[PDB]
Amino acid sequence: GEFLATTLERIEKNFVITDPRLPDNPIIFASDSFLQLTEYSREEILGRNCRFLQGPETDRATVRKIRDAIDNQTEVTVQLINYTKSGKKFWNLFHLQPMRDQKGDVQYFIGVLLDGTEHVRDAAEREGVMLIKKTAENIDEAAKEL
Ligand SMILES: Cc1cc2nc3c(=O)[nH]c(=O)nc-3n(C[C@H](O)[C@H](O)[C@H](O)COP(=O)(O)O)c2cc1C
Ligand SMILES: [Cl-]
Repeated sequence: GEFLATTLERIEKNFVITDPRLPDNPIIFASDSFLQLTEYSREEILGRNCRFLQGPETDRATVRKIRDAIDNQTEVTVQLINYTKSGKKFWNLFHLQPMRDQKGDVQYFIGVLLDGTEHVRDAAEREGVMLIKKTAENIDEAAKEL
């Protein structure tokens, strides 16, 4: 397909990297697992804001939590319903955080997705957050010199 996966994009997790410094803070890198999850080609989502994953059952208060984290340049972890290309709904245990350069300025946003079948709580929530935070920290290491 168009836009061969970079080594970063073959990391075995669902994530995207956006560039705020571009119009509507769009996706510039998307992992192979993210494309498998969402059913989009890479060429179908590069240069688009991630909000295309939202649909009728997505809680809009939760979306605004993500908006406010981006605006305040800070992390957030939320759960929300997202939609594939085929309209299959999935729960997304989602973690955002900024990636900072050597001056401390936000250079990218990293978003890590753990797709599930229900809203999770208690142990499943804790283990999911452990996994997506750990993942975000390796992507912050990978993405640092892009
Ligand atoms: C790095 C990054 C990844 C994102 N990943 C998702 C995602 O997986 N699912 C989603 O519903 N929104 C995701 N978003 C949130 C939307 O892109 C957008 O910020 C949100 O819809 C709020 O902005 P809006 O009110 O203009 O839509 C992501 C945003 C960024 C910056
Ligand atoms: Cl939430």
